[PDB]
Amino acid sequence: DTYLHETLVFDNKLSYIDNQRDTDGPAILLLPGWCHDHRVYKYLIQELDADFRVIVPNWRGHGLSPSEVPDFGYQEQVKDALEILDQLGVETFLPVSHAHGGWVLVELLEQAGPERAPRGIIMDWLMWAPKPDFAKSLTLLKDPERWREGTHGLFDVWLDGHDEKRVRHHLLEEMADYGYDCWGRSGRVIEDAYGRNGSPMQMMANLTKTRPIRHIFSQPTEPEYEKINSDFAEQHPWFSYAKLGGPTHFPAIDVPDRAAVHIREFATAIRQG
Ligand SMILES: Cc1cc(=O)c2ccccc2[nH]1
Repeated sequence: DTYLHETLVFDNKLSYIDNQRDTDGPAILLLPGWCHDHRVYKYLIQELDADFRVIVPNWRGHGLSPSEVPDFGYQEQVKDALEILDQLGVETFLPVSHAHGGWVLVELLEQAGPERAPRGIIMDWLMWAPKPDFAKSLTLLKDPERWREGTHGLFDVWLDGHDEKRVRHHLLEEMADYGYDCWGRSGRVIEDAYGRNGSPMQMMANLTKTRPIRHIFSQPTEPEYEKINSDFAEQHPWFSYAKLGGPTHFPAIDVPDRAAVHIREFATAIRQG
């Protein structure tokens, strides 16, 4: 893309998107999950490009040229993200995560605090502790013999029986270059994240400074999942959610206009005070 840069972050050379838009705050920080990169956000960036500064960091070993790197977790993702923001001179930002990029977002809210990071948006992030099928998927990702079997089972869950051309292209072309080094790590880090923090809902409730957070999601589609979101929102005045009714796990790809309007609402709320 026209906006892709590379910088040295501590020991590692990381790629990142920066449209270097000169405009009012806040900056929109789009956080990828595990074993994909800024390509997941190409449609969402087009929705936001004109009106906001947009930054998308890629994690260690992530990007157009994936590589083997030493083991790292979401704490390093957070430091890598802040170091890129410091280099760029960004003060105030609205972070937006996909799936297990949420662990990075919630820890980023904690470390950055509510003046720099007054709100956050989490997209399609499993709010409950792993149910058997997802727990099984993580087990296979960590298996050096069965990791691709793991990825195939997740792609099935993510597409949810849809022939969704753009999402299939992301999973089968834009993620094809990621290996056991990434997918194995993703299994290990996510399993440890739930084990250590209990759940995304526990981790958000545990913030020193609670702030406005919206969960926007298309799946899981079952009423039981909507109910845990409604029960959390009813108990926590700062928490909201919207079911986007997109076909796949990837609303940034399949309903980028819908994601964008939630992000614009939060950016507008920050600008008013
Ligand atoms: C791209 C992406 C989405 C996910 O939900 C996920 C789940 C487990 C491991 C890695 C992952 N990576």
